Amino acid sequence: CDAFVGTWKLVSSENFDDYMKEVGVGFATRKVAGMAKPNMIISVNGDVITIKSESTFKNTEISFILGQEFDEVTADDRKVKSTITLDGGVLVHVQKWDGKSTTIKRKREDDKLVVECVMKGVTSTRVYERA
Ligand SMILES: Cc1c(Cl)cccc1OCc1cc(=O)n2nc(-c3ccccc3)nc2[nH]1
Repeated sequence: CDAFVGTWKLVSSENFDDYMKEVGVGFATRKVAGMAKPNMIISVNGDVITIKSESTFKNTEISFILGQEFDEVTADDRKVKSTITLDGGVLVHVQKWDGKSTTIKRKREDDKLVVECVMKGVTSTRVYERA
């Protein structure tokens, strides 16, 4: 995961409100979450990867081993079963809850870390650069 490790700042967002709607996030949480622009930190220690926020909305921190399911409480307070794998150089994060599923892909492209959040047919793209 070397090219992912670091501190990343949000530079652009498209369709994130629509993504959150499709996920089922309520109005007030969408408004506050949509404004929040924390930097996102990826660190690695051995086989354990950590993804952490620093948010004005809600701080989060997940630690995991690739391929191994874990419990995650998302920023919008869903309790999900998550699995994150590294597929062709892309981190692929699947969240399962209440019979539903969403996938978040994170990939390096040029000097960007591009996050693609997909819920059914809705995709949001959020672009980060090194802080
Ligand atoms: C905030 C939120 C709500 Cl309320 C609801 C559903 C999904 C959400 O976030 C999903 C989501 C949005 C986003 O901007 N990022 N940025 C990263 C990222 C960027 C660089 C390095 C590591 C991780 N991961 C995500 N995941």
